[PDB]
Amino acid sequence: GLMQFTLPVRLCKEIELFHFDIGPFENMWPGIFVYMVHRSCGTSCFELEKLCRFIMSVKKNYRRVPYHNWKHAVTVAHCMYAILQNNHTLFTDLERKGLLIACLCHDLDHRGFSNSYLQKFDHPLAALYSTSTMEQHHFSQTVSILQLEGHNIFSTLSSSEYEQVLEIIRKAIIATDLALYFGNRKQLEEMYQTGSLNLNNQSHRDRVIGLMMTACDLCSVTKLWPVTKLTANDIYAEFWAEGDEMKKLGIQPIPMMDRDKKDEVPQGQLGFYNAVAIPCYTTLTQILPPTEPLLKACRDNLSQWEKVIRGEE
Ligand SMILES: Cn1cc(-c2ccccc2)nc1/C=C/c1cccc(N2CCOCC2)n1
Ligand SMILES: [Mg+2]
Ligand SMILES: [Zn+2]
Repeated sequence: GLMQFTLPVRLCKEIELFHFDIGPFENMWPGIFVYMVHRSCGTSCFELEKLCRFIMSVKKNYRRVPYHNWKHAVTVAHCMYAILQNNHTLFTDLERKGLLIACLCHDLDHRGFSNSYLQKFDHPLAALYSTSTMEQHHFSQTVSILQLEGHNIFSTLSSSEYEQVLEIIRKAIIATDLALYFGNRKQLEEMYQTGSLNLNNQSHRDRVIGLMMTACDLCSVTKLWPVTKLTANDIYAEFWAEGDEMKKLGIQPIPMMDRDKKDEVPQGQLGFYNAVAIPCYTTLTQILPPTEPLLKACRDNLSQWEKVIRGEE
């Protein structure tokens, strides 16, 4: 009951900043997540015995892939922790409970391949889920783990609170499908600008939580340049692997996934910052002003890619 998690001083301070990197010590990641739940939600939100069992089963169902791994799950949950802590009073008790879990679970049993690769390969999951294929799978794996004996961290929610929380987690996980991001942000843009944005409107909250999910999922672009750059190598290691598998099925992959076209990575990151990242954190900053540091860090990293291209690194 009175058993707090405490971190060393540097982590205890830096974990509160948007740009915190959880470090290379894997055995500290579970404790970092519990720390964030206890301050985001309270020491009462979950039974520690059950949360600890849930965390370790979720860890087990992330694979040893270069990018879409247990480290990303925890990184994405920390960005959400930063947003919730900088926006205390905008979020219900159930929302704070659901979103940290949604973030930890959002990429469960990822194999390092896109929805396109599953469809061109004709993977069973592409027949079971025609759109947001991996994301429907990740939500499904979440429900599985929640139903293992001793793993129901929501046991003490009422029947109806329970259904609300699994509904928050479902929409939050589905929204991590970047194919859905573009129109979600366009609608959030029109609503903010025409002044129709209304946080008491459930379908509006849903959109805003969805943009938060894209923001946390993409938060590698909001770290210190050396974290941003080194993470870019991990994400390209998956893409180039998928490119290799595209060629094995007899399909020229897009340049993004073609390891022969590595030269063009700096320009490809530029397009991505301009077309996805900057717009994402811009609309998030307009809706939730305290998330401006994510926009500011993203702009700094855009400038760092501009320098790579100009031969200054
Ligand atoms: C859109 N595009 C095009 C190219 C490219 C590269 C080389 C040759 C030709 C084209 N490359 C990107 C970018 C990919 C990409 C996609 C999703 C996330 C992400 N980041 C980087 C690391 O941390 C989190 C988000 N980057
Ligand atoms: Mg994903
Ligand atoms: Zn992800």
